[PDB]
Amino acid sequence: GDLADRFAELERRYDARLGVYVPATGTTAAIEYRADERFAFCSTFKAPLVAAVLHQNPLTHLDKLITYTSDDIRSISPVAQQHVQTGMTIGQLCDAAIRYSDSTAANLLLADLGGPGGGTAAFTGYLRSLGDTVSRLDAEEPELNRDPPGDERDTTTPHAIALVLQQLVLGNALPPDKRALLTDWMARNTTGAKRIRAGFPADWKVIDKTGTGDYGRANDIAVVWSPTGVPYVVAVMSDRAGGGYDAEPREALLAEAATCVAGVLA
Ligand SMILES: *C(=O)/C=C/N[C@@H](C(=O)O)C(C)(C)S(=O)O
Repeated sequence: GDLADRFAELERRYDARLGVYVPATGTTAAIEYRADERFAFCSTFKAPLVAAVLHQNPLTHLDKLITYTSDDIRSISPVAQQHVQTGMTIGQLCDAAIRYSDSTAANLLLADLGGPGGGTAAFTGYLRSLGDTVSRLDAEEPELNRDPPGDERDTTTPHAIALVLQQLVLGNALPPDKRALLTDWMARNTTGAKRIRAGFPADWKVIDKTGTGDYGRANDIAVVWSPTGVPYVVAVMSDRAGGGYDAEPREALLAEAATCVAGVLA
């Protein structure tokens, strides 16, 4: 059989472009499909963004209260838009940015990193520090979701983002306590039930961060644990750019790609 043929069939059936990377392990081959092609990050950047903030600061920094106004609310901020009066701590922002894809939380965390482009250069530099020379973040939320196809701004590749997530969750890019916090936030994500999680059987643990955007963009980056506790990183990226800027993102495409991946990792 050829798994690449089955990913090509998903592309045909969904009128989509699919990218997949599952890093090789001591026990498994890599899975790679369009893995070095660029795809918009969309909100998947929020996971390494939280890592960047954790990396740059002592854990006491999670208790720092960030204040902001209703004018700071960006598409879409399910948690921050209910705490304009109280503010939110850096830790609460990390929680919201990963678990609810909260865009104001991510923009405040970008600002916390500092520097030109409201933290986007800093974020890109953090990925460079992890050995990623391809990915780049150029815009804040929500504009980073809306670049036209072929524009390299705000893109990564499945290969790059998978190896970033590998280093962050399974590897030693972060000290183990900071790594635990990232992992726990991804483990309690609320936005991913219909994506990678939908493709892995219920006895596999799934932690993830989604992204969605223009041109039918739908992404999910996950770490999965088998029922025997063996971890894998699964990066699935998709768009439907042939359909135009308002092409519908298709979560099912990601669930079915994940099902094909689960099939070979079983
Ligand atoms: C992270 O993936 C954020 C995505 N945001 C977009 C989405 O499709 O959910 C919008 C449409 C909220 S943003 O206005 O592009």
